[PDB]
Amino acid sequence: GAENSVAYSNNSIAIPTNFTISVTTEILPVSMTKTSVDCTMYICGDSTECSNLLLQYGSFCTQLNRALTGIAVEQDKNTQEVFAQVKQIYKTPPIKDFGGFNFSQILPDPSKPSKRSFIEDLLFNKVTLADAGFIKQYGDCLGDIAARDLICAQKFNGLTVLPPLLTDEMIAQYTSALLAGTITSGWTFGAGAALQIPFAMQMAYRFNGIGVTQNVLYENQKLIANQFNSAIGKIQDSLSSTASALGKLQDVVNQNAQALNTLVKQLSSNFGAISSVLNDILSRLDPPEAEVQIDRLITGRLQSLQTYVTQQLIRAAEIRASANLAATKMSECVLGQSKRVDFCGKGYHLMSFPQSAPHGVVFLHVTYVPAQEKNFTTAPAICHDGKAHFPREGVFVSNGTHWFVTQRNFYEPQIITTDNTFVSGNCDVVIGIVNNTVYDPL
Amino acid sequence: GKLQDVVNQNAQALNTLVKQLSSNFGAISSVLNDILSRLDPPEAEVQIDRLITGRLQSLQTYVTQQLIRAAEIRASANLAATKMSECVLGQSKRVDFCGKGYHLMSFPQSAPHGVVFLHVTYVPAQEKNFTTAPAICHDGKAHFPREGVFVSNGTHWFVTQRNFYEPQIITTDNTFVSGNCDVVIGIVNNTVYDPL
Amino acid sequence: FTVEKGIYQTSNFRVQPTESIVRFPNITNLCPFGEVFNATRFASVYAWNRKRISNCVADYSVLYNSASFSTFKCYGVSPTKLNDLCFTNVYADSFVIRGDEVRQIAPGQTGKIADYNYKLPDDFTGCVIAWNSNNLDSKVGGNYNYLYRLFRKSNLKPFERDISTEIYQAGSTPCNGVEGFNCYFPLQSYGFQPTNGVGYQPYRVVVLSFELLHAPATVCGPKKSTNLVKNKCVNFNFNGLTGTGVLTESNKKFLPFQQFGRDIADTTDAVRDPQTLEILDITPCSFGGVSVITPGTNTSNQVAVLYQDVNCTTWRVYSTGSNVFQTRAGCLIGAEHVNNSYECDIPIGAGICASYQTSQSIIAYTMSLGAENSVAYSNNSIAIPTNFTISVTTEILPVSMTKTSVDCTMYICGDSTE
Amino acid sequence: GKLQDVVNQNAQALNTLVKQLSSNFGAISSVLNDILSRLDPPEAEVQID
Ligand SMILES: *[C@@H]1O[C@H](CO)[C@@H](O[C@@H]2O[C@H](CO)[C@@H](O)[C@H](O)[C@H]2NC(C)=O)[C@H](O)[C@H]1NC(C)=O
Ligand SMILES: *[C@@H]1O[C@H](CO)[C@@H](O[C@@H]2O[C@H](CO)[C@@H](O)[C@H](O)[C@H]2NC(C)=O)[C@H](O)[C@H]1NC(C)=O
Ligand SMILES: *[C@@H]1O[C@H](CO)[C@@H](O[C@@H]2O[C@H](CO)[C@@H](O)[C@H](O)[C@H]2NC(C)=O)[C@H](O)[C@H]1NC(C)=O
Ligand SMILES: *[C@@H]1O[C@H](CO)[C@@H](O[C@@H]2O[C@H](CO)[C@@H](O)[C@H](O)[C@H]2NC(C)=O)[C@H](O)[C@H]1NC(C)=O
Ligand SMILES: *[C@@H]1O[C@H](CO)[C@@H](O[C@@H]2O[C@H](CO)[C@@H](O)[C@H](O)[C@H]2NC(C)=O)[C@H](O)[C@H]1NC(C)=O
Ligand SMILES: *[C@@H]1O[C@H](CO)[C@@H](O[C@@H]2O[C@H](CO)[C@@H](O)[C@H](O)[C@H]2NC(C)=O)[C@H](O)[C@H]1NC(C)=O
Ligand SMILES: CCCCC/C=C\C/C=C/CCCCCCCC(=O)O
Ligand SMILES: *[C@@H]1O[C@H](CO)[C@@H](O)[C@H](O)[C@H]1NC(C)=O
Ligand SMILES: *[C@@H]1O[C@H](CO)[C@@H](O)[C@H](O)[C@H]1NC(C)=O
Ligand SMILES: *[C@@H]1O[C@H](CO)[C@@H](O)[C@H](O)[C@H]1NC(C)=O
Ligand SMILES: *[C@@H]1O[C@H](CO)[C@@H](O)[C@H](O)[C@H]1NC(C)=O
Ligand SMILES: *[C@@H]1O[C@H](CO)[C@@H](O)[C@H](O)[C@H]1NC(C)=O
Ligand SMILES: *[C@@H]1O[C@H](CO)[C@@H](O)[C@H](O)[C@H]1NC(C)=O
Ligand SMILES: *[C@@H]1O[C@H](CO)[C@@H](O)[C@H](O)[C@H]1NC(C)=O
Ligand SMILES: *[C@@H]1O[C@H](CO)[C@@H](O)[C@H](O)[C@H]1NC(C)=O
Ligand SMILES: *[C@@H]1O[C@H](CO)[C@@H](O)[C@H](O)[C@H]1NC(C)=O
Ligand SMILES: *[C@@H]1O[C@H](CO)[C@@H](O)[C@H](O)[C@H]1NC(C)=O
Ligand SMILES: *[C@@H]1O[C@H](CO)[C@@H](O)[C@H](O)[C@H]1NC(C)=O
Repeated sequence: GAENSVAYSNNSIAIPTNFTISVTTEILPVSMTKTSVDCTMYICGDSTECSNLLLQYGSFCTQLNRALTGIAVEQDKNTQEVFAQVKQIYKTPPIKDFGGFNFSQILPDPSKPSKRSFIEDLLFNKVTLADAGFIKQYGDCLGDIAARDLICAQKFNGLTVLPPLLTDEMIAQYTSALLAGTITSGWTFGAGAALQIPFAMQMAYRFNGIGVTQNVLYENQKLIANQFNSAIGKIQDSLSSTASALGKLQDVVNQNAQALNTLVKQLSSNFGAISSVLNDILSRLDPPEAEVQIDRLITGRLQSLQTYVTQQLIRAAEIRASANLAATKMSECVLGQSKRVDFCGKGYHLMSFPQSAPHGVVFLHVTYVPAQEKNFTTAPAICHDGKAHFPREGVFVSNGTHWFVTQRNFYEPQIITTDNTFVSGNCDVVIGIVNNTVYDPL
Repeated sequence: GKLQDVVNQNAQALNTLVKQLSSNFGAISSVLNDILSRLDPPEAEVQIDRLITGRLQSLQTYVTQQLIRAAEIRASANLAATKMSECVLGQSKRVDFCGKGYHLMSFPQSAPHGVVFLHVTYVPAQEKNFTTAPAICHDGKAHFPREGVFVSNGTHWFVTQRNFYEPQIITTDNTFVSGNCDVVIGIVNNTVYDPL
Repeated sequence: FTVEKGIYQTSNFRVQPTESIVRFPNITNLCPFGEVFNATRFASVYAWNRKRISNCVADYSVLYNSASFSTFKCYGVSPTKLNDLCFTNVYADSFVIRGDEVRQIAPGQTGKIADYNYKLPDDFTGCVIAWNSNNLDSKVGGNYNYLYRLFRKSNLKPFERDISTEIYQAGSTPCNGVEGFNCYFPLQSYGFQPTNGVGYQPYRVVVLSFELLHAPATVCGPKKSTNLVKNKCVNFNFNGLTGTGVLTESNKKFLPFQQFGRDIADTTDAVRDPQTLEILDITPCSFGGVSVITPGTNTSNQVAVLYQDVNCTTWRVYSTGSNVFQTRAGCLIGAEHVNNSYECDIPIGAGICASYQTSQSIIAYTMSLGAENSVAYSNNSIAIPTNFTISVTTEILPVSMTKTSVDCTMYICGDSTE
Repeated sequence: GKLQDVVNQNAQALNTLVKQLSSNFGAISSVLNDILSRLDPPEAEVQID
């Protein structure tokens, strides 16, 4: 990183005079492809004798089907925990009078057949799935034999992919409900009932939550709305530019596809047998020896399945941890406001917006970042009549001739008064106290 | 059920493991005694090495599954410890971490292979529609609430705490002045009482 | 005997074959067993003969009426499958050896024959046939026309022939191709006599070398060809390669030397029909997944079946019946479609859930996401609570799981010292 | 110790892995060279697989 130094001193403080509203994108996996394996078709494809030999392994199989079923269930639980945290479906009002804040690029547009936002459409257009549909009829792979499609080769070997319980439309509807709740009711819909509030005023609260007096927002409301709209436009331009931004989600798709393709390739292995092809053994050897070679192939292919399932269980644990993190963020950033540093983006967190994505969630984190800082000379306290006056909430600064007190995160100098400071003890103990005067209102 | 499943899973794994003893793994028989009682060592040893390999693989599978479940339980236990620390020992501002609502306090209870938290939360029950304004102009000055909102019942303006309707008269000790009324959008006219 | 409420993933859908089809090259010639097994003169083992056998039918049933083999041994393939098989090329290696040397005609063997006159590959596919010839290859005064090599500088390679007759230098001194001390002739002969002991009697050995299931066949078994049936799951046999599958037309331009195609997993993709030089694709019949949706067996014995990747808007289903409808998860049979949404009970997938309602039947429906409502948002209206409730919720978390310990010896080798 | 155990565990795993080379796994010998030096390929290959 770049090397720099900070001008530290015992009587100098840097205070921001301006700020920027930034929007960051955090991408998290939530689910991964649900799989199901028919041990008989994979190991003993269309062979009754092999299946009959295989039946004494019924337990190794049923424990593999249980593990994969458990994974598929946990993928649906993960999705439900991330997106289904609101009991009711909220809808936006017909009038978008949000104080100048433009949400048209994140709220659903009713004119498309699936009520997704434009940014969500971009997300679906950057990550490319493998199945592209959960129906693949026998005639559709019967006539594509000229074509080496991977899905057909999987399905002929007992390897299938189950559809998710929650479709992209249902997830989009949940994210729409979450946006309408956060925008029209702030955090109140998370705790209990959705309590309507003007958007600008909730932003006044969000500013108070980060130590910035609400009058700053109202005075700069036009600037804040313009910075937000520009940040959203920049997010749109970024997602529209490249594709690797969502690599974290694409890798999940790729890993699952790779595992299945790898599994299919393992069928070419002999595992010590004279041939990997069951039919060549059966067509050349009589049962007493075909059975010796075949038990070996059954063992090898069962080990391959065991390896696959183990890898899927480990990845499922990885996805679950990511999904739990995503649910935590949904709860503590979208439904509330986070004081946890860098949990919901860099800066002082204001609010977040969920967007759905294939096998994942994208959070748009709106944060307050100090933009232009200044060097002021400061003091921890001022002596007046021998009394030591301290700020209740803020710091003392001087422009070189006059002492003022101001809010910590935004330069807003105030005259030193008895209603801003408090007295405790006297000036002769505290180190670095300076002399000034404190005005007493009539 | 979430706790019962753990018990069931462990019982199932052991029962499954026992059932695997009936498998031949390619051997002429799963029973060591039938091999030894029928075959002389040079061939009993060939069949037996095969059974040893198969049963060792079964154990390897069991242990791997237990390690994965143990990671699952550890993650749950770490979450439980986090809740114990930040809900029972303290008070949580983290939304929906310790139940739905605004968290007040929590109580631990033990359970077989687990912990049960009773989360006591504050939930708003009866809401009302008030007309509001971000600020009020008085003598040209813009007055803002320090902690709360401005509401009106239609004839009089009051200021009240955010999570519970408790209307107060607008005074100089409840609001603060910054700038003037001509910049802030939605400001309304009223009066601010100055205590003697 | 009890199945809990839910959806279970069961065995895929499976078509059974309807008929078997046997296809072989349209050759009617019989293999020249008489010219091999009944020959006036066999070659010597040092100069063994190699006859090519092609374009014929190998029955070997004819041999039963006259020949009686002392040994028969197939490496590679089983002796009972040879009728159900055909070969890519066949070579018959024919020679006479001494009886005690028959054991040496095998992979892995050593001796004056295995090393000096007839070595086999350790990757040998084929059959070793031997029988005694004491009443043909031996005379009174003995038969000295059968020669073997006794001295060689090194062992042979498999199927290597070394007919040379140069003088073998046993000693340190060159011999300039003359007979003398430490300079022996490498060729020696057998004295086969009708009064000689069994191990010193002549044996006639024929080695049949053949590469199976990998190239065009010309030497086929007595199996009947059948007519060809397309687009049906059948049990096929193409040049000895057996299997189950659907045979369809293909566009794979095989080269004249290619007989079979394969996938990466090494299974057969296509074959060239030996009767009509066309290429047929082999697509396994069984395909797709079947899920079973059921209330517990203590409630009802009615089930619904979801057929994944079939369409229903000659179906590949076990039973149509009534109540058949297409979902994006597959074709669901046995569940009545109800327009009303409910909370999900038995998940089906793709937004579809099922439940057992009331007269009683299984229903399928699109799941509800929660009640739909709207918020009265405006720029000057706020909702503020006037009352509150204290609620208590229960959150249950696992902390530990049963501690286990396994004695590998008792589990694997229970009460067995060995 | 919490950090030392990580180092120890990784070292232990590798050392354990090396020790597994002494196992026969049902073969006549764990040493590839002793099989190859005593058995011809058709049987050395059965033991070696
Ligand atoms: C704080 O920064 C913003 C921009 O970061 C300033 O707004 C810009 O002001 C210049 C000069 O008036 C304009 O030309 C730009 O178009 C403004 N940008 C936007 C987005 O409005 C703002 O004036 C700064 N405030 C202070 C007090 O320095
Ligand atoms: C919000 O921003 C958009 C551009 O990001 C403004 O323009 C609209 O864009 C959408 C989609 O690109 C179009 O369907 C609309 O017709 C556009 N509107 C106009 C007037 O051109 C949009 O106007 C902004 N919203 C507001 C309230 O100004
Ligand atoms: C701040 O003001 C106090 C009071 O005027 C100063 O204290 C005086 O210091 C001088 C010199 O050190 C003494 O002679 C006086 O007797 C002190 N008066 C009292 C009341 O203590 C103090 O020095 C001033 N400090 C600064 C930094 O200006
Ligand atoms: C709030 O009160 C101020 C002051 O009485 C109003 O400002 C006056 O508006 C009228 C008409 O717009 C002007 O003719 C006066 O000159 C204004 N006076 C001053 C001092 O600015 C303001 O319009 C009132 N607003 C509302 C909503 O009642
Ligand atoms: C194949 O021929 C080569 C060449 O004649 C043989 O190798 C020779 O073996 C003699 C043995 O005394 C050596 O003295 C020569 O130096 C070798 N020459 C070379 C080029 O290797 C080889 O042994 C023959 N192989 C067989 C199986 O007979
Ligand atoms: C707030 O709600 C509680 C109950 O949710 C109200 O208490 C009930 O009041 C009625 C009428 O007086 C009694 O009949 C019930 O027995 C009370 N319930 C309990 C648990 O005490 C309470 O009066 C409400 N307060 C307001 C201001 O509306
Ligand atoms: C003359 C060319 C023959 C080529 C045949 C090639 C491959 C098929 C082999 C068929 C059997 C060889 C004869 C042995 C029959 C068994 C006789 C018996 O056990 O009683
Ligand atoms: C504050 O002072 C230091 C050194 O005196 C200087 O490097 C720094 O740039 C100053 N800050 C600003 C905002 O100019
Ligand atoms: C400090 O601020 C006061 C208040 O406006 C001003 O009068 C004074 O000139 C300023 N001094 C400097 C050095 O900026
Ligand atoms: C602050 O630092 C300067 C220089 O290091 C020193 O001269 C001055 O006395 C210090 N003041 C205090 C209050 O420490
Ligand atoms: C608030 O007003 C809206 C529409 O004006 C109404 O639907 C809602 O019920 C009102 N709130 C209450 C608590 O009555
Ligand atoms: C608003 O509250 C005041 C204070 O009690 C009351 O005098 C007035 O009548 C109320 N108006 C309405 C419309 O409720
Ligand atoms: C509030 O909204 C109403 C209707 O949309 C409009 O007439 C009124 O002028 C708006 N007021 C402000 C301050 O935006
Ligand atoms: C082999 O010879 C015997 C007797 O000469 C004869 O009966 C038999 O048919 C012959 N075999 C064949 C295949 O011609
Ligand atoms: C018989 O063989 C010839 C090849 O010479 C082939 O054309 C013909 O189709 C075969 N018979 C049948 C019934 O296929
Ligand atoms: C099944 O239903 C019967 C009622 O006929 C009930 O007694 C039994 O406990 C139930 N068992 C399960 C596992 O649901
Ligand atoms: C096949 O199913 C799809 C839905 O998966 C449907 O849109 C299509 O129309 C169906 N095919 C026919 C011929 O109806
Ligand atoms: C469901 O609604 C569709 C049209 O909305 C109608 O055609 C169909 O008959 C309805 N079915 C039932 C069972 O009400």
